[PDB]
Amino acid sequence: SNVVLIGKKPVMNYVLAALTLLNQGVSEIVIKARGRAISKAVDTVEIVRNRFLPDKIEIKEIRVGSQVVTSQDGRQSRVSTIEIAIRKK
Amino acid sequence: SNVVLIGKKPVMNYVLAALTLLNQGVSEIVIKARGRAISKAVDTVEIVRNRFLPDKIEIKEIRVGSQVVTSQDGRQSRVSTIEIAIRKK
Repeated sequence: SNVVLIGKKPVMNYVLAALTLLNQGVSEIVIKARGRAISKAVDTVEIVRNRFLPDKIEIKEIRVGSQVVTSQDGRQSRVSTIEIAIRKK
Repeated sequence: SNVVLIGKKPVMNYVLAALTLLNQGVSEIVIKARGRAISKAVDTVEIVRNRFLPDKIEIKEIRVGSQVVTSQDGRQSRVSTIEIAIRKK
């Protein structure tokens, strides 16, 4: 895969999922998140490139967007999204 | 100035601050935010470029980072940051 979707789980979960990938051959991953989890998506990247692989990781690209979603009622609503692709420097 | 710092105020405040700038000669602004407000910084940009100036605005650049801050105790702590620069297409 190589995609880490930020969910409702505590940050450490994702920085671990993230490190596991990298420190395992994978040279590039993509942190994806939407809604309020967007905050956590950046937190995940900073923690990764900061207290775990400082100087060995670079942000290759960052995309922000909106995605229409269908709620339980069947009603449409949109949420913001972020995509942070990073790779071993 | 041309910088819109996302604070604790409701989104509309910032999308208005943002539109006011643009729809007023300013062709490029920078949405800055840190911490949990990062979510709202994207929400602000999407709402702006979506239900207000669709097709007339483009993301010129997005930077994510960390910033060490000094708390009340005088203790140091860092928070994630985001910088979304956008300009009239």
